Amino acid sequence: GDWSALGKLLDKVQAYSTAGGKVWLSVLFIFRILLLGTAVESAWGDEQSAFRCNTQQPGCENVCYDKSFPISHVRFWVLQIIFVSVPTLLYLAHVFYVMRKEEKLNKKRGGLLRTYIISILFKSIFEVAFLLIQWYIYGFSLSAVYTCKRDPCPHQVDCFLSRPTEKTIFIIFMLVVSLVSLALNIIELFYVFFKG
Amino acid sequence: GDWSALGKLLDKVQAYSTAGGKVWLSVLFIFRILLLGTAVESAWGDEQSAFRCNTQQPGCENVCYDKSFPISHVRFWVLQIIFVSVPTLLYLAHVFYVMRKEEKLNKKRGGLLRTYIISILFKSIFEVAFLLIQWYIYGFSLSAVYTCKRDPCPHQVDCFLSRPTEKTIFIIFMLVVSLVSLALNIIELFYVFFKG
Amino acid sequence: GDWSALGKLLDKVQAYSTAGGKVWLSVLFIFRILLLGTAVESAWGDEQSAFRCNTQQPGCENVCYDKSFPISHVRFWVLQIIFVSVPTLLYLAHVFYVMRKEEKLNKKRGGLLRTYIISILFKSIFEVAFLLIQWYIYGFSLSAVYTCKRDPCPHQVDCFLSRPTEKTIFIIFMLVVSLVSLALNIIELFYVFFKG
Amino acid sequence: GDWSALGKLLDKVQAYSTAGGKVWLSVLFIFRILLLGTAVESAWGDEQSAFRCNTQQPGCENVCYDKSFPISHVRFWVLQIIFVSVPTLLYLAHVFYVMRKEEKLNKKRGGLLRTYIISILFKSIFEVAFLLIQWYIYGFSLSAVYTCKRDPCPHQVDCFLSRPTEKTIFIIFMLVVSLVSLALNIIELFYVFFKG
Amino acid sequence: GDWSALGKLLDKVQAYSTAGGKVWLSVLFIFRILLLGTAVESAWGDEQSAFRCNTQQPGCENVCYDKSFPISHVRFWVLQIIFVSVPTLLYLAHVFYVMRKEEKLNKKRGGLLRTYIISILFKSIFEVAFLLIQWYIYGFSLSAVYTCKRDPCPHQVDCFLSRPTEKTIFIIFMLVVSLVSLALNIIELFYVFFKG
Amino acid sequence: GDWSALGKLLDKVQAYSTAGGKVWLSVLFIFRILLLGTAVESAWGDEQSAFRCNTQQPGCENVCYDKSFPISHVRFWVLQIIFVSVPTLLYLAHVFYVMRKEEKLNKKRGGLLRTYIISILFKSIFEVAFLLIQWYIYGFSLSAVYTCKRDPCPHQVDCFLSRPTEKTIFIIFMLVVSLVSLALNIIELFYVFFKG
Repeated sequence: GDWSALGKLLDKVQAYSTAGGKVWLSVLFIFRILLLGTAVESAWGDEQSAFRCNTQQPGCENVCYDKSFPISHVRFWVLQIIFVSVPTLLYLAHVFYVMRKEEKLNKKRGGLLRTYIISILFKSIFEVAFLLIQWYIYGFSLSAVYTCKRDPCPHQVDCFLSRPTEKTIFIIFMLVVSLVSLALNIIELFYVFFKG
Repeated sequence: GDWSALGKLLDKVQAYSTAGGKVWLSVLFIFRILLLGTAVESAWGDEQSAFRCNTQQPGCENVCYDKSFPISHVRFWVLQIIFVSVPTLLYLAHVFYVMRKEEKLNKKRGGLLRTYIISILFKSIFEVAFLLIQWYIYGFSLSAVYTCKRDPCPHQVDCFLSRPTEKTIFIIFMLVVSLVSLALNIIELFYVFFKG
Repeated sequence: GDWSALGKLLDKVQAYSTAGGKVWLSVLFIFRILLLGTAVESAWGDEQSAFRCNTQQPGCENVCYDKSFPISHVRFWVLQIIFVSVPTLLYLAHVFYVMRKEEKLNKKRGGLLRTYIISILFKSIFEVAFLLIQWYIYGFSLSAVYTCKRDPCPHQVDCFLSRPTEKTIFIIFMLVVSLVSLALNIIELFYVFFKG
Repeated sequence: GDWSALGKLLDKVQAYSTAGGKVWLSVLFIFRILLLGTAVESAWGDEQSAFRCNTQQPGCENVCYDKSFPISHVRFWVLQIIFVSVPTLLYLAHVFYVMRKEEKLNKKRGGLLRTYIISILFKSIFEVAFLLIQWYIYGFSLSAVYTCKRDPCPHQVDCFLSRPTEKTIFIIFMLVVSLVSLALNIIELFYVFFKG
Repeated sequence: GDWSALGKLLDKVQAYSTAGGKVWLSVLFIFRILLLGTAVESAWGDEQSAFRCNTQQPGCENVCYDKSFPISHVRFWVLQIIFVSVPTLLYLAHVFYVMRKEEKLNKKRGGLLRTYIISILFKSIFEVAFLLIQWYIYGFSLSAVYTCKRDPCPHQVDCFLSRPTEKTIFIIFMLVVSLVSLALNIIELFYVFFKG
Repeated sequence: GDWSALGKLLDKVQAYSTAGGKVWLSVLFIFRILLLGTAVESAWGDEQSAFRCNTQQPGCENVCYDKSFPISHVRFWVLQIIFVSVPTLLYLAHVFYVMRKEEKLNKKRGGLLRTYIISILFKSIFEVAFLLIQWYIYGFSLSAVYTCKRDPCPHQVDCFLSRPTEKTIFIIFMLVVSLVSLALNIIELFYVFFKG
């Protein structure tokens, strides 16, 4: 019978947001987490043990793999999804302490407002900033044959990837769900801008 | 003593459905999840480490495996079962907020109806759409010997799969349970169409 | 203090059964689950990585293993134990909804009877049907040397299994516990037949 | 506040036992489970991948390993500890149903006695029966070099085990704790025999 | 309804701290734990199985790897994060016992103050001490080629690392979050110094 | 609201102990468990797969490894930490039964005293006994090159260990925390000796 303490808190945090934004944001988060957590991380299991190159020089594989993948995609998306959800839990833990400060007082405009919109700006700024770095570094497709020109390897070598087609589909999926989570925060911003 | 809050919610969501549909839908979901979760994912463990080909050209195995399996079946069925259950949890989280909006009012026809049938349509549309893509891409059987004609391999090579017979039975099982989940949603649609 | 809602449900489901059947069925289920879950699945770990054959033809091992094991025993027993316990949870979820339908009425013979005996028939029919297929396909012992006559292998090859003696004991154990679970359902059927 | 239902049940089951037997039996069970569950099962990890033999005949290792270990010790002790604790949970689930049968009556000598002593006999009979089979099959020590005389191997081969010294200490530990659990049940039997 | 016992304890422990320090310390802890727990420990999986050296002398790899990595970074950061959070849980368990000692009394300045500031000093001293050792031992970057001059290897050998670029980014991240956790404890110290 | 039953039990068990011993014993236990459970057991993962020796005789590695490590350190410390915490949980389960025996009486000096000090003696005796065996068997450092003189190997062989430097630091850490847990039990003994 002690679960009525949460119905205050979840209603107080969403006090300025529309009804069509609360459910759509919540479902895409669980969707993102499950798709990241059961399907795609097994695809990136043998990312180094299956990477083979066409040479005899010892150590050529270690450097020609490292030039191709300065970071993996599954560790990139975790770094993305943590930075995206930091400001929401910040706002959540802040509102709890503010409610605790006023709860102590009554028995024994613009205060929380600006903090909300600033967090909604920062969530979208981080999202578009992570999209730009992925556009700059990797691209949005993966070829099957890579050409490597590092040391200690000789002149030019060919290396063959591991599942170049299965990774492309999840690349496009994580592009699309990130674009939708950006586009919906834009609408949530314009809904609270146009009230007054 | 705080479990009576769920007896409202589970009764309010199924308010238009028949009694013979609630138990049959619920059992097949748990059946699907357990069969996906303990039996078949261990069969697809060594899907690449056991794939062998009859050649000496380095990198021929990596491309001749990738042409055969543009996506695996166990990652395909997870993508299927998430898209199938997205609209039900959407409807569930929507009804909670609508009940919260009216719960605040009384102490201090066609509204939810159309949203129900639209979700039941979308669940079946997604199911038949995923069946058609599986019919187009793979088939419904797996031979033991594959013939591969890609580059950098020479003219034509033979590759031998891993467990071609054990995968066929689970292919047919996931065909049958998907067909039954389609066929039962059809009856649930026709039951609510023919009232008026 | 909200656990008295389960004492109604567990008493209502077993209303026609004897006292000596409820405890014996419940203990063998937990016994089956634990013996399947901690002991025997580690024996079947290296079922393919330890399978070796006496040839040089590439791909001969992949087909000569697949002919010997069209399905594994641990995936067979999971498919058995799910099909065995489907009708009991079906009856359980049905009785909950029937109790919910009559619980709403009083404040604001043969109904459940036939459904019980039909489920008890189906549980035994599935059990004897799975025993017959195992008797037809595999046998009840495993030799140490298999002789294989498939393609692309030449005339006849010898393959050596992995732990032929440790699997036989668990084969006999899963035979015995299945026979006891069959034989006890027979007595539960004859106890309710001979009342009237 | 619903935890007072267990204080009836744990007091009713131990109604004939001494105070110095309840704590000593309970501690050795947890000790057995933890020592089986975190320490010794990692020692038996590479029991087949580290087993090497001094021959070139293919398949000689598979049969010469199987003759040496018709069952492993960690799967033997699980089969032991399940059979040991079956009668206690049988008695426990029986007493619950008997209490439920009499709980329904009062508001709206020798009965449980014999069942107790019979279970205490069976627990010790199973314990000494499992000790005798281990004494007959394996011994109580493991040498480092095994000599194997099976087919298809030639005349006599030498095989070298994996950790022959680390397994001996846990063999002696599981001997000692089993002997103590036998010896204490003997005292619990003689304590209830000599009352009258 | 028994969760009001924690609202006393979490308010009593933070009685001298500012409001802008409680949320920022709490978020960085969860951030540190998750980034340590799901992303970076998979990068350090194949730290020895992928380490290759350009020699034929047996055992040269074992010593030339060990000279390069006297401890790994992921085991270093766990040793850091335990020593950092020891004094906070010490203070927490101390305040519970002091509250229990005074709770027994009333029905049937500088006491806790000094213990707080001493713990806040020790947390920062440990943090800067761990930063100095990492600055002394390793550096803050990792080259791709190491030169090794130990025994039993001959004159000088070259060894090639595993992912020299992916580790550098997490090195810089764990530098930055540690520097921020140091810099914020400095402000928390100066806030309580300048009151009086 | 049923958590007040534990505040009796945790206060009754520590009735003779000082306030500065309860928190320090409790923190070192959690410290020991976590350091054993997440950091050091991954270091001892490849303890046999990375052990290499400089010979061609088959089976020489299996015996020359076994002579060097008659037991591993991580299995030694688990055997230590179970034997250390057996008497405390024995005393804990004993006090519960004694409280249950007197709880039944009142509504419908030296008793527990000696049992406390005897357990505190046994905890320290076991601790110093395990330190002496580790001092006798292994030492407190690990060299990088081992010299082995067993059969079936020839005259003398060299074997190279796996991480000789990373294990030494955790050896010294588990020495230090064990010495502190000994030294603090000595003070707890002298505190209760000198009362009277």
